[PDB]
Amino acid sequence: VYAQEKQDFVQHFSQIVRVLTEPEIGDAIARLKEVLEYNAIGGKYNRGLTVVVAFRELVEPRKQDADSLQRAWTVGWCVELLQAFFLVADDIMDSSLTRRGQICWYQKPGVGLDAINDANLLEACIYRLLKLYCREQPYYLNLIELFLQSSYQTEIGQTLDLLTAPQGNVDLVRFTEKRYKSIVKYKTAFYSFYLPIAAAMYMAGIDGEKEHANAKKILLEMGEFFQIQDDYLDLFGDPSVTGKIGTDIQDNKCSWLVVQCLQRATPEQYQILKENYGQKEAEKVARVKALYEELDLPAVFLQYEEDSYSHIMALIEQYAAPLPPAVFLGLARKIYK
Amino acid sequence: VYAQEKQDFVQHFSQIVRVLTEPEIGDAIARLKEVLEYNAIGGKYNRGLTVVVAFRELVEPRKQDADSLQRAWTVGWCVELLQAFFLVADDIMDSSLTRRGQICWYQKPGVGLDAINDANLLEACIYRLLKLYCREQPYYLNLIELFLQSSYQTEIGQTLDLLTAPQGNVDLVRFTEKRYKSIVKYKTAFYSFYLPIAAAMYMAGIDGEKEHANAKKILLEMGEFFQIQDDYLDLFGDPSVTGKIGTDIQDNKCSWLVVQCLQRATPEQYQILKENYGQKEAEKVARVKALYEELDLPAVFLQYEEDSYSHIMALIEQYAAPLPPAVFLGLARKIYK
Ligand SMILES: O=P(O)(O)C(O)(Cc1cnc2ccccn12)P(=O)(O)O
Ligand SMILES: O=P(O)(O)C(O)(Cc1cnc2ccccn12)P(=O)(O)O
Ligand SMILES: [Mg+2]
Ligand SMILES: [Mg+2]
Ligand SMILES: [Mg+2]
Ligand SMILES: [Mg+2]
Ligand SMILES: [Mg+2]
Ligand SMILES: [Mg+2]
Repeated sequence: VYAQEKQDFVQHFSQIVRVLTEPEIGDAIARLKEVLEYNAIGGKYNRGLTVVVAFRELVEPRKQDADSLQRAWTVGWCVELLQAFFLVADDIMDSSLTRRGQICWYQKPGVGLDAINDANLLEACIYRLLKLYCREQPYYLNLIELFLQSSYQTEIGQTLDLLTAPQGNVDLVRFTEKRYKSIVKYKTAFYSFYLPIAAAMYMAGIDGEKEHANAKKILLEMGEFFQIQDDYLDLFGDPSVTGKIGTDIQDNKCSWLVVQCLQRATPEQYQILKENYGQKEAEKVARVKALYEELDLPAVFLQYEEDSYSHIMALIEQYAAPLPPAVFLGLARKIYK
Repeated sequence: VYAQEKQDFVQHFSQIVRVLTEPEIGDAIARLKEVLEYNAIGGKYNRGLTVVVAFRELVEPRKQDADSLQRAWTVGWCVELLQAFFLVADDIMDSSLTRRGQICWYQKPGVGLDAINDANLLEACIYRLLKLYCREQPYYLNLIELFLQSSYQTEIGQTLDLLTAPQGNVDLVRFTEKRYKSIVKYKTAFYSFYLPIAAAMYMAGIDGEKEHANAKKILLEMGEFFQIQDDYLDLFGDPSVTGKIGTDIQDNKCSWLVVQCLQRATPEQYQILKENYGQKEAEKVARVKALYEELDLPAVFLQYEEDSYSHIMALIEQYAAPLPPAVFLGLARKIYK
């Protein structure tokens, strides 16, 4: 229901790029186009697609005219651009090497820290598109405020991520479950699943407070799992599938893995972790990975995935209504594949 | 009329910081407070003050109640935060050393490229304040759109700045007057003088298109001069007054000085510039400065300042009405001091 809506979502990028790219600022426009083409393309588009899919499912098909549907694709593309803005900056700050199957933008010869302003431009495009396509709609300001507030929450999460993961500075006692859950709520949960569903809600005239809170209850939990998965895949994923080289151990991250490791470790295993975590030497990173395997963390992850799936399902049963459960079911099929 | 309104503008920062700083995200809130205190303080506050001053001058004193005035200080503080967000990022990208009399935030031990997310947070605070204080006002959306569009224009200017000034890559023929004027229009003119005056207009219910275009005609020119001055002061200013070490020559910038140099230089002077521009060696930078002095660029700047002042004055006579000319006069007194 996604799979049979992509290529058309993806096909529309060319039109997104064309309107954003319409004499003195020509060189700047040409660089924006480069930035958009390198950084908003090559991922799974599940976040932008979710706006489109949910919009079809929430709006009476008789309001689903040609212009309404165009606004849906645009707002979905807005969500993709929000992602792109954050990832460009996140790769700089995480010292990452590849993303989406190619070198990180900032690693490109001749880009480097210019990418900071490139990221800002991507953000700015969100609001340019919103004005261009949605300014006359009753939900215009709901959407603006949703994107801005989603960004604020994400940056507060990015702040906790980076605080709790200081370079050169082991301190494993920081890395707790309570801490972990807060980081990922803010850095991932809001802008990943709440944002795109909430956007389609607003566009559908569903603006109730209580209805947004109920959608949250499900979507924030989905987002938590998705970040736990992302952390597991950072060490245990195949870079040719994920499209990126993992950095969590060297970056001293409060990864779900290091939290689960800490819950399990013998005092002697503690010392091996502390001696080897947070450092750039492949040797030391390999030692951490072998401790994690010693501790059967891959099996612990597979069990958590099953229990989290059942949990999200429980939550859909409690909280979906009066929204079509398919809204939440489609999404959950996509993330727990 | 500024001078006798500062300390009260400045005094209000403590309240700005307090509301933005009101359990899981505590560490992140504490870091936001640090960021705000380091980066939004220690400048001249002329941009934020202009919102306050212009608001008093445009709004009938009987609408100027306690809440209206509080909104004015807040929106002025919004303009200061926009500045702060841009400068934090600009210092990274310009490889700068000091700002406002202290080391650049990103140069702080233990900050570094975390400052990218700190800058984003500063941006986000703009819109948090707008919601907190202005959400019920008829000009709420005018203001949001003004700040967002001001940011977009500034980032397009930052894009031209950085394109035209590539590291390691002399090409002096890029550095033209036409090019220069476009860079500075976008990177400085909009968010420096148009923004704060326009904000006070909107808050005063002055939302006419034509009235905003007329205010622009004056304010965009003021902003151009202000950037020409900034460039002159980069090489010829006293760092204990400006509060910052200059980087333009080493950063290979399309500075007004290098443009004026190029207009004047003997073919042999051309080669000295080309041989020495855009490089980190103090020796080579000193050679550029001595060419500029050879060419009497300080005298050329002083003459341009006088002619630009007379021009802006001409423009105030043409375009101020029906706004109080004092709006524009106060500002011009402050910048051509
Ligand atoms: O690098 P990835 O792709 O593994 C990563 O997942 C990227 C990520 C997660 N949440 C955010 C929020 C803002 C910017 C990037 N974000 P992580 O959090 O692990 O850096
Ligand atoms: O570093 P300064 O203070 O000399 C500088 O004037 C800073 C500056 C001017 N215009 C902008 C726009 C966005 C961010 C910074 N901006 P410059 O343009 O010369 O970098
Ligand atoms: Mg990260
Ligand atoms: Mg990352
Ligand atoms: Mg990751
Ligand atoms: Mg600059
Ligand atoms: Mg600079
Ligand atoms: Mg400068």
